[PDB]
Amino acid sequence: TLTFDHSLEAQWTKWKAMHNRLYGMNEEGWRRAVWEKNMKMIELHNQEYREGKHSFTMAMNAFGDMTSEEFRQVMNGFNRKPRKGKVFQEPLFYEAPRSVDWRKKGYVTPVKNQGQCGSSWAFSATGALEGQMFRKTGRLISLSEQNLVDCSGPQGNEGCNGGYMDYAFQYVQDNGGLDSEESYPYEATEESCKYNPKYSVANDTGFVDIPKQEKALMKAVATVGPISVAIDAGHESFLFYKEGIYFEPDCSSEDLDHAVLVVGYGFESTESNNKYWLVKNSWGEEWGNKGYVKMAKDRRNHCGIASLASYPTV
Ligand SMILES: [Cl-]
Ligand SMILES: [Cl-]
Ligand SMILES: [Cl-]
Ligand code: NA
Ligand code: NA
Ligand code: NA
Ligand code: NA
Ligand code: NA
Repeated sequence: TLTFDHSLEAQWTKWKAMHNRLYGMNEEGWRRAVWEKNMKMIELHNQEYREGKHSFTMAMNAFGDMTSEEFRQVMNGFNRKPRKGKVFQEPLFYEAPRSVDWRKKGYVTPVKNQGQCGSSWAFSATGALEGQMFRKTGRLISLSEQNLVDCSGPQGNEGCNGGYMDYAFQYVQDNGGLDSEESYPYEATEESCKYNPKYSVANDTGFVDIPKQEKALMKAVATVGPISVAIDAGHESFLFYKEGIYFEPDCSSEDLDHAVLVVGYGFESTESNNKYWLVKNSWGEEWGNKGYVKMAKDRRNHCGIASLASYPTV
């Protein structure tokens, strides 16, 4: 789609080089038009942010030239049977703190990147299990999402098409283990099961589903550790989120399409609409705030953060 703002040429050339992009002549043209449309969308949003019209900023990242089909590959197809897990019982007399950050306590591995594969359910599951294994042993070991992708078909998952964290937790229970990231590295595609129990570094005894309430989620995060959740991530504002508390008016509490990990919660030093969930994504460190997003908290289950929350028991 020819016609380009050539004042973006230097940024476009740099962006292509930073993201290993090289196009023939026809593809160069329309990819550049998609990227420029997004650049201008981001720049306008941020201008509006500087005028106090949004709670968060946006930034160009690795999604800048993608088409709809490519976005869908980074979105979870999810097949929602009744949930089955044990029900989380709120500890009434535990006093949850005003702020939690499990990263700072050693529960959380570095940010990963699911690539062009609908495997966020697997990253969410490994993140929750990484946290529970650490709480149990004091050993932080990155776990194999590829193991889950290749092997948990029987439990109901569909590899890069999508899956559920509870199905992943069920697989680890049935299977008696899960291999380490180091032994079973991630390939961003579905392949034959290669689980080797000699390299298993995790186990689980089941899983717990949290009631669909932000209060219950807050108490779960405070008392358990990181929690697997699913959200409505299907908006440009999230795809190119940079910093701040994310609040998207068009967000749904019911229609979820992407799994993430809640590792904490807190508040901004200004005035209470100032609370947030601390959320680890699986879109690499280039996305968001070094791979993290602050999601609006206590704003009527914004983006469904409490609608599909669970954790494994170990
Ligand atoms: Cl600190
Ligand atoms: Cl450690
Ligand atoms: Cl509920
Ligand atoms: Na601007
Ligand atoms: Na640690
Ligand atoms: Na990464
Ligand atoms: Na910013
Ligand atoms: Na900034």
